Amino acid sequence: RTFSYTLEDHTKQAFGIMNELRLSQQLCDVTLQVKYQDAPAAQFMAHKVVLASSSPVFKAMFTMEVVSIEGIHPKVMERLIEFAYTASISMGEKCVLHVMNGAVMYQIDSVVRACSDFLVQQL
Amino acid sequence: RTFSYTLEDHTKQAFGIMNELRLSQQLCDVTLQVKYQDAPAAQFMAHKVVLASSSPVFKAMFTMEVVSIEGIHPKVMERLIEFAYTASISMGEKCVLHVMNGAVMYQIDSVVRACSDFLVQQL
Ligand SMILES: *[C@H]1C(C#N)=C(O)[C@@H](C)[C@@H]2CCc3c(OC)nc(C)nc3[C@@]12C
Ligand SMILES: *[C@H]1C(C#N)=C(O)[C@@H](C)[C@@H]2CCc3c(OC)nc(C)nc3[C@@]12C
Repeated sequence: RTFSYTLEDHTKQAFGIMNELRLSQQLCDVTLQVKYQDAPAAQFMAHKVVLASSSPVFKAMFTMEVVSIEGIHPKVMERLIEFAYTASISMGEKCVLHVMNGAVMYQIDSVVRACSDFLVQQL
Repeated sequence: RTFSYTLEDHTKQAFGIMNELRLSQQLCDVTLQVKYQDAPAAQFMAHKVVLASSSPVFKAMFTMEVVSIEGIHPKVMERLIEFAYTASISMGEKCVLHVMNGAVMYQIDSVVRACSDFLVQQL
């Protein structure tokens, strides 16, 4: 006989700690330098493996590093990184399209679908 | 108004990819060198942030690095790393105690409790 065990919300709890570590800027191996039209420059520290596990684009990119990012608004990038680390994303009704464009850019299909589904309803 | 969205099994899916990356030995930043009485030496590559998010002991340790580990059987370490990356652990009925001792050593309380609860029933 063999004993087997599964903790249901382990992944959720471990992501909570992973998110904590990102805010404390601990164990981070990538710094995203985001520049975009008009908007001020911004830096976001993260863990390559966490981003990679949420975005095929990020996974391709990585398989301390400073990465220059263009063509995406810093606040959009912020919301997508937050999604990677928390499984949740929120945005103002009037910017749903902008977030979708970032999501499409980094192939985060669930966010893409969600924004699309919402925008279809808005007409 | 603000749009908000949550993907339920995102963390589970992202851990699946994180587990994939570990097996492919990609993005890894720690190599655990495990030596124990009689048993042959073993190496385990992992991501510091993933272990850290499952074990307070690992979190303390980290906040490519080779780490020497003693006092724990390699197959026990293997099962705990697998738990960190999959939320699931299995062991032969006759070794539940050994896994518990590793779990206690690395303060993975859910595994500890599970093994304890099972061993209490076994008497
Ligand atoms: C619109 C908005 C609202 N309300 C948000 O929730 C964030 C996510 C948006 C960031 C991107 C953006 C851009 O990018 C070009 N332009 C405008 C006019 N507004 C937004 C935000 C602030
Ligand atoms: C016992 C066992 C079974 N059946 C397992 O499932 C694994 C996890 C054990 C690893 C540790 C261990 C030790 O460690 C000192 N000693 C013995 C005799 N057996 C085990 C395993 C193989």
